[PDB]
Amino acid sequence: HWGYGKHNGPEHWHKDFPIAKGERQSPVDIDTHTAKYDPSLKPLSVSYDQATSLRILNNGHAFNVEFDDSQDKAVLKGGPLDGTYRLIQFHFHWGSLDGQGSEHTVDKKKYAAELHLVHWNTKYGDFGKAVQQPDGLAVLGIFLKVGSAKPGLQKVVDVLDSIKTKGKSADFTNFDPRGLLPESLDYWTYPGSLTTPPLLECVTWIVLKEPISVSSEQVLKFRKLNFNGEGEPEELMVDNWRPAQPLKNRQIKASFK
Ligand SMILES: O=C(O)Cc1cccc([N+](=O)[O-])c1
Ligand code: NI
Ligand code: NI
Repeated sequence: HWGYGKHNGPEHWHKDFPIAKGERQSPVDIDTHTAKYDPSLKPLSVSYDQATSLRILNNGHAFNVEFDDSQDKAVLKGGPLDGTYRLIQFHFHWGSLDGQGSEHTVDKKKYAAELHLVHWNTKYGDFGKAVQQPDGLAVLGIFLKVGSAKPGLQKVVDVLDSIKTKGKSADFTNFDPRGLLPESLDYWTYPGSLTTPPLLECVTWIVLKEPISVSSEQVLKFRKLNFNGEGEPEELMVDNWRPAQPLKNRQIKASFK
């Protein structure tokens, strides 16, 4: 019974999942001065025109916006990737305060939140099989800073009161994830892992350099969510970020100079 507390948080996970101390764990600090610009990198193709959102779920550690991944409707290709990656869900990680919440850091800077768009490699046929492979997933990571409102986020924010507690879901159709992307697709990339148990080392991370801006009011609404189930004592869903892990023998590549 893992979580983010003193007694069951990141620092304990290794007892259940020894891979926590592995060679390609995420997140990491992105040292912008040491990331090397890579000309091998093919351009990033995000093709979200046909995306079909289905549902939003409070899974007890975050909320997930789920997509129909039964066809190539919302796909990521190019960049560091070989082949086609289908969108399955997005989620966020966030803090109790505006000064923390992101998982990746940039020259040690923590953002207020981080958006993760999770995609699986179609050559493996389904998500469950893909997470067993070193190239199974591609996660597009976007930092959130507090400032102006993000209009394309509001639809997510307003349904959160209907999924307050663990296990609640709501229909969430017709949501366009393009409205959560910054202007530029410049990125850093490196090989890593999921950042919750089971911590599988199956992710090619693609972290965008340009943050999106959300309002204070928008982030506040994330912090009203609950880790607990209905009828259990209230524990606010905040600080659901794993801290930076050792880079070990990895290189972070930049798509830009
Ligand atoms: O890395 C995370 O935010 C945790 C996580 C946990 C389980 C599945 C996930 N996913 O990528 O569908 C992500
Ligand atoms: Ni458990
Ligand atoms: Ni994540």
